[PDB]
Amino acid sequence: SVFSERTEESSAVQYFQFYGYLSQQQNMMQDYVRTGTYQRAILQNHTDFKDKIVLDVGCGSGILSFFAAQAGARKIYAVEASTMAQHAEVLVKSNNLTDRIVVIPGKVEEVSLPEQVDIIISEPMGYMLFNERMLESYLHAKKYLKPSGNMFPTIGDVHLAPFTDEQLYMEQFTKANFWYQPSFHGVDLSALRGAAVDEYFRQPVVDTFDIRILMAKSVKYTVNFLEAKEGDLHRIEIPFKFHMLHSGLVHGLAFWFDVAFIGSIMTVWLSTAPTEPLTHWYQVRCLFQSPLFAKAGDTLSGTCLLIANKRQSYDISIVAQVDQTGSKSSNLLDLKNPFFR
Amino acid sequence: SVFSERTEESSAVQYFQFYGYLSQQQNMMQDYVRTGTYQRAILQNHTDFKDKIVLDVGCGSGILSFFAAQAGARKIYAVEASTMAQHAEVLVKSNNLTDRIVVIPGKVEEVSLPEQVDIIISEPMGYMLFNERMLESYLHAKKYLKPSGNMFPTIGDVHLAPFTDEQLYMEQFTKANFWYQPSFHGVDLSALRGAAVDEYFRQPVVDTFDIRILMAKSVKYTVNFLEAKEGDLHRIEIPFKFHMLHSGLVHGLAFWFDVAFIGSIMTVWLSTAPTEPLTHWYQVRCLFQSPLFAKAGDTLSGTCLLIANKRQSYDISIVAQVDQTGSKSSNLLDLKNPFFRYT
Amino acid sequence: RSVFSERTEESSAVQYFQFYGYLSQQQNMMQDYVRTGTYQRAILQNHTDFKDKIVLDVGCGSGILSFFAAQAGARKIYAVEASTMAQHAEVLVKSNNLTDRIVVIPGKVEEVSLPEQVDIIISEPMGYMLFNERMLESYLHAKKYLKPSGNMFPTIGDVHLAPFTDEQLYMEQFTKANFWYQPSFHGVDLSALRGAAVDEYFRQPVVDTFDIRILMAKSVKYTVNFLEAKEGDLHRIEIPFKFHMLHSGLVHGLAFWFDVAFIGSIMTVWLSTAPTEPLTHWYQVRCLFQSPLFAKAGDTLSGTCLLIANKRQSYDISIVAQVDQTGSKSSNLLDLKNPFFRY
Amino acid sequence: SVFSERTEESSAVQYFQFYGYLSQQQNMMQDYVRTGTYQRAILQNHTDFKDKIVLDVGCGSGILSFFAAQAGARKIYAVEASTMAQHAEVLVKSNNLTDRIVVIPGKVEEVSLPEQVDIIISEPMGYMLFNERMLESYLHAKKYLKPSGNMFPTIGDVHLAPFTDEQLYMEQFTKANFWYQPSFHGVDLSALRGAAVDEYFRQPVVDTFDIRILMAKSVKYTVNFLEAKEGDLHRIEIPFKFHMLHSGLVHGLAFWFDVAFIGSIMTVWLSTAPTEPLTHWYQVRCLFQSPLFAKAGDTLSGTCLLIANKRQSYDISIVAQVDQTGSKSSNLLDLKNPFFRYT
Ligand SMILES: Nc1ncnc2c1ncn2[C@@H]1O[C@H](CSCC[C@H](N)C(=O)O)[C@@H](O)[C@H]1O
Ligand SMILES: Nc1ncnc2c1ncn2[C@@H]1O[C@H](CSCC[C@H](N)C(=O)O)[C@@H](O)[C@H]1O
Ligand SMILES: Nc1ncnc2c1ncn2[C@@H]1O[C@H](CSCC[C@H](N)C(=O)O)[C@@H](O)[C@H]1O
Ligand SMILES: Nc1ncnc2c1ncn2[C@@H]1O[C@H](CSCC[C@H](N)C(=O)O)[C@@H](O)[C@H]1O
Repeated sequence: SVFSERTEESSAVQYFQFYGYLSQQQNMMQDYVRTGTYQRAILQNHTDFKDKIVLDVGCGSGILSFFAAQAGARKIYAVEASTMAQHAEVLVKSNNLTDRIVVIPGKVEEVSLPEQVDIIISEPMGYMLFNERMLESYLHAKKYLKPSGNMFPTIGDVHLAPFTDEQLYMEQFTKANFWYQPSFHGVDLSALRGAAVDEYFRQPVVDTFDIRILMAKSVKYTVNFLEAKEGDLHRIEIPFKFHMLHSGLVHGLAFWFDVAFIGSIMTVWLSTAPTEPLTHWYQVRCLFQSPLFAKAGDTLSGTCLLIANKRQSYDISIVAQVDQTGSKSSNLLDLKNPFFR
Repeated sequence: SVFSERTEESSAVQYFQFYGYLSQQQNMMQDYVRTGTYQRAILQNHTDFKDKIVLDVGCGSGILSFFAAQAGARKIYAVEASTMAQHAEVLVKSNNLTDRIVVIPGKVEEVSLPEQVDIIISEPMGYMLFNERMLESYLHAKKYLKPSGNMFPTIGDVHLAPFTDEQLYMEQFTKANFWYQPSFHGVDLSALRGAAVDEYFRQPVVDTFDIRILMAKSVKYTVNFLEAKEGDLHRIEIPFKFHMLHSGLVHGLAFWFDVAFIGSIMTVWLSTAPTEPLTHWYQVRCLFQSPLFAKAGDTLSGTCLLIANKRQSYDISIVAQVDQTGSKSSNLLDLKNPFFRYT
Repeated sequence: RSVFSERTEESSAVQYFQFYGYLSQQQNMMQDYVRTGTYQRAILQNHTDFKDKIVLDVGCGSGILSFFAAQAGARKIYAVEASTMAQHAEVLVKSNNLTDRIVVIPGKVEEVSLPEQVDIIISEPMGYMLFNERMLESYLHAKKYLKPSGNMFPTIGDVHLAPFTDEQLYMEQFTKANFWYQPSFHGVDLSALRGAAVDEYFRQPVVDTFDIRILMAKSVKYTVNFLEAKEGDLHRIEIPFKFHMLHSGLVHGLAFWFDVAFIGSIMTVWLSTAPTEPLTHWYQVRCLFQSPLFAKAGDTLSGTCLLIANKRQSYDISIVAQVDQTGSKSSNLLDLKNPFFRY
Repeated sequence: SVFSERTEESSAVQYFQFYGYLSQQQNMMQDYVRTGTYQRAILQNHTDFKDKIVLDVGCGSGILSFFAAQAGARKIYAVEASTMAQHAEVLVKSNNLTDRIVVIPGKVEEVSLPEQVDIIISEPMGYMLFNERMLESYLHAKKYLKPSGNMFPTIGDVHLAPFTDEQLYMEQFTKANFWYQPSFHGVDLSALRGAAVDEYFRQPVVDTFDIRILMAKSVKYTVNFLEAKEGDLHRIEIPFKFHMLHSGLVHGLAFWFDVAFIGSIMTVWLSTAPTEPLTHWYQVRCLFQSPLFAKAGDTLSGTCLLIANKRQSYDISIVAQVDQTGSKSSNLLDLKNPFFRYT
């Protein structure tokens, strides 16, 4: 199947075991911004659901399917590959919605649906939008979408911006500096200092921060889920040109994302921006091993290259240069292994 | 191999990926109690190493092998199955010990070692001593040990003691009761509350605690690594009879462990007890489904049965009863997926 | 031919005596009230050691100590000064009507001819970490003019050293060096010099003061007796130390200060630059390890601080320190002539 | 050599020791205005470098030579007399430019270059442009310049303007009046007050200031590096006639400088004016011993005479008079020892 061909079994085992825990489903459900904004997107656009056929990709507890049922959907196919599928069925029955929500256990790349659907709903967003590679499952599911059918969410915007944060940089460098020791219990570790810096700086930093650390207006990269093919997400090239608003050290790039539910009645946005209330996605920062100095008015140009890997994540390459000085940084990050700060 | 036969590949992949991180090796190395005590055990028993042949099972960074070298070992075979083996090789070279330390990449169950050794060293201990099932690799390695040989550590003691912790017990329900509401954004979640409770109780709790929650002297189960066969660790039956020192509600069993290095000069102990400075192993607590009331002077008797599984861990079966009242409780827990509660 | 020129590069000496030829630098020392007031107290409280005696003031600067000796009743004071300040001292002697008692002799004390032997030598020859500037050798050299029965003011000098923890200072210095880790400074890869940069920054002793709570063990004391010592004794100063750690943590280096004692006939007067005492223009001095050492309370930190005199009127400092229980060792080289004034 | 003949060894030793520190090179490199403007001048005039032969006089770290290489230079001879030369060589190798950059250790007055060059680059500017006398080394290097050749920078403009700053002027006496006391620890210091005043006024003041303290449009003195000979810088006579824009007391002259890189594509300016972002050169102020009252519309005429000395600096003589009143003041300053006032 498309899923198995792009995924190491070890990764998939761990992945679906994770989502098989009620505590993890609870953790997502209790993100009120997320869950509440999905409910608002679906109910405020009830006409996009009324008497329609719906596909919920990765239904987990079933919560989004219940929202579709509230909005008047005729039939909702709720596809879920983890053992959580059986718990969703328990809820469908206990909520007397067996006539409207049909749980389909399995991977959306592998199951058979009885009919085409009018609209697909999902919450496939990971850290930095793309982690977990579930957007590919979401896009894959369009094989079941009627022509002119809709996608909720409809588009995704990734935002990137340069930041200054000496404390974070030193925090990571300090951890790496353990391997600088020439006599740890009598052992010279220093030959590994380079490998250690590489490893620590390969970790994207997941937390939030004060917006005043951003040194330029963000650059936007948009994925249109109505138009995109899953293949489009195997190699994501994001060029950027920042006009520096402040002088200082650029320690790296900060990432966040918005998704929009573009319904018939209104467009509803779910944002993970640092200007907005915190979600369980927080924000993500990719550190440079060495910061770049820029003055206000300079331009910081480069590319963020995301290569999907078989562990359901991405290999991140960031290259950035201050155009006026040729000061350049290149970095490699492993999105699967973030530092939760 | 013996390893592959007892381990699901997925588990092994994740396991050795974990130890391939310098950050995880560092985490262990910076546990000063652990690393310092190993060093002390090896150096203070230098006559057990001087001019000897040594096997380091799962050498990681190589640190214990460097200690064996500090103690004068003639030759050290350092076996390591994760990619960390290449970093250990770098350190052996940079510390000018290529004549003394040989890194062997691979599983100790699978590699070829050329000769028998005088002593095996290893740090194979997991949570509750047995988690990760690496003690079996350690014992397996005795195929390379001379009959007169030694094991460092030489013995391992797992300690169990009953505890009272009302807040810990109540917490499970507080979390599970998320599901006990009729209209979460319009949805009745209550049908899943029992399943949520069950899930939380299946998780051993990793953190530390005030020793004043302990209600009796611990019961000790000793593995003698010189005498034990790896097969001895597939099923570990730990009967216990606690002589209650305090009256109250027993909410479960607390676990910790000690290991001893029994050398020619002295015995050195490494302890993860809650009476000792904290280590990266913390301690482990397993809840009963229902607390048991016990009076000071009562006896709390039963069994903790640890059944090895192919996820490099154990299923923990606990049965306990107050002998004087006949009140009984049990739990079955999954050690592979503990709840890390520590703050 | 002179002892001074034989041990001193001309460049260093020119700069050195130019520095002290400035009235502003003399003013700076004079306005150190602890220093100047304590010298005055030492001399006046021991006036019977000066009354009707012959005095040599080694490096008189403005003449201030010679004026104190005159206040204490000295019969004749030879005030030797090699910088152009000698001419300003002469002006003050005349304007204070002390021409019959204070005789300024311009030149280096190693090179001038004095008319008679003296009863007592006074000087302020102490530099940073006591020994910087190597003026203590000039002070000791001057003993060729001292009567067998003679005294030295100050009489002894105590150097104190203690381990300290200060993550912020360490990080502050490393941050400066990290400039040289850049792979693309305006397009230029600087990183090949990162090692040289770290060495250079960490070679700088840090002159400032600090909270005594950063100290992790009781100080070790090294005493120089100026009555007994010979010049040659200061070419190589070896200070062994063994610290009993009172606190657990990272040792980022050794902190240094010094006391001198004026051992007079009436009383002993102490001038201290300790961090427990009011600040002086000597502040205190800290020598960083390039890599900190972890120690727990009860551990011992042992090693040697070796000072090798150099021709730039200072010392090459080698500090080697080891945590005895673990063999964790740090070795560092500092250039005392060029400290980082952080205050 | 020309260098040794004009420089006291003592000065030269200290001077090249200073530039041998990576931290000092770093200090200059991190002056973004300076470094960035050099890079811009070189890169925006790439046709002056593309496939050309270049001489870098005093390359330090090598940074300007790397800029010349970025601009496409065929060959760059990078001359450096301090031990920094060894580090520059490390950078040339690590940046894979050994085929294009040749580091030549030594003084430019003493080394041999294998061929003539098309363009000379340097950053030889000191305080008030001329301090350090490195401009003479820059001009000396033209012995290697082709008749076709260019100089980057091409011209240097020193600007001078009268300023009012009552607080700066009064500060000198506040400091000097330390000596105006009859009993400093019993000593009458007053006889040295005049010498102290003289000493403070002999120091040019390095810092920055509000442009509103300037009382007239600056007068400019231009050195054309294409045309000037070394000898032209031994005696620099700068006549001035200021037309006062503001009425008030003139406390002295403020100095700054600009350099221009006059390339084939464009002229690029590097300015240290008080109207521009600050550089590590700040600005320099020389006080008059006595301020001069001038009315708006009055003229302040005189001369600033800079006499080179063998300490790689200048003796500054300033004489000024208000033409309408005949009120006159002067000062003699020592540029080698400025007072760094900036905070
Ligand atoms: N290819 C795939 N096919 C089916 N389910 C998948 C899948 N990839 C991920 N999933 C499931 O998708 C869910 C993502 S978490 C979102 C859960 C729920 N829709 C909510 O919004 O609360 C998980 O339960 C995961 O097991
Ligand atoms: N069967 C096996 N064969 C070889 N190495 C193994 C193994 N089981 C576990 N390991 C390795 O054993 C190590 C356990 S962690 C101990 C590391 C190091 N000896 C120290 O004391 O710091 C890990 O690096 C793990 O990869
Ligand atoms: N070898 C030497 N011979 C003579 N003077 C020397 C000397 N070495 C140092 N000096 C002088 O000693 C002085 C040290 S500073 C102390 C000055 C003064 N005695 C006071 O206590 O305030 C300086 O003026 C310095 O020039
Ligand atoms: N006569 C001379 N010959 C060679 N190098 C000299 C010199 N006079 C000064 N220098 C060197 O010139 C440098 C001046 S500082 C400028 C350094 C570098 N070009 C930069 O722009 O960053 C110092 O390193 C100093 O040692």
